[PDB]
Amino acid sequence: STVPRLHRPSLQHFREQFLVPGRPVILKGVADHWPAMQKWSLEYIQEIAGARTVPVEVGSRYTDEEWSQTLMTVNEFISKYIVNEPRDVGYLACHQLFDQIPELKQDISIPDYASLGDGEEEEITINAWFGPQGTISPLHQDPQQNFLVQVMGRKYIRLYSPQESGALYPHDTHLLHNTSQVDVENPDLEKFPKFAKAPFLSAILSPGEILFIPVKYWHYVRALDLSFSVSFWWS
Ligand SMILES: O=C(O)CNC(=O)C(=O)O
Ligand SMILES: [Mn+2]
Repeated sequence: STVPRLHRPSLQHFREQFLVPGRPVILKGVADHWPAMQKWSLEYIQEIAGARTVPVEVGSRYTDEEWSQTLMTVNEFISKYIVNEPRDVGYLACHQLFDQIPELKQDISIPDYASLGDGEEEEITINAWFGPQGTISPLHQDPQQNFLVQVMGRKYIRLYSPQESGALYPHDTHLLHNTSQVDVENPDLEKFPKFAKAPFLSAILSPGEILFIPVKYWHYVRALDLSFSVSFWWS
């Protein structure tokens, strides 16, 4: 089953049919006019952010043993992990780039739907997710609502309800208890047999689209192209 797509639903419709019951949806016609949609290119990103230091995750998946985190400039990240035939997967993941670079904040907008939350606009966390084709964020859940906005490229996204948590075999450790032990796209069904029958939603999220990921919904994300997404974590 595919995540439903709705064009600019009213605040009330979003609240009653999606936010309150905790059901995912893709919102169209909302972020398609961010300036970012037309302005953000590798060249623009280099011009505005190239000299700044960013954290970069190196390795296929953050659950891997060889996975690590390092620091480099945005120019270095683009050169080593996007443009030149990269040797390893690098991902500028989960970074508050817009607090670091306020000029880029002018190219985005917080969706009006976030004002249905009980939290302060000031406390919404805005993260950049910028990387090559093939980045993977393993199946995990977050403690706030999320609007994940796709700017450049496409992502394949799989969503499992919190009701299905048993079939997802969360890690026992404290660092990883919000992360599944299962590789979604190649699950070990001898070790994790309950995963096979667990229902899910999926989508390909394209530029200009917003995915609403309800609080605690399990999500898995693979970039299909050079990709730039912006998430808003809110309550
Ligand atoms: O985009 C990705 O790779 C992963 N995104 C998230 O987990 C998020 O926005 O919370
Ligand atoms: Mn997440």
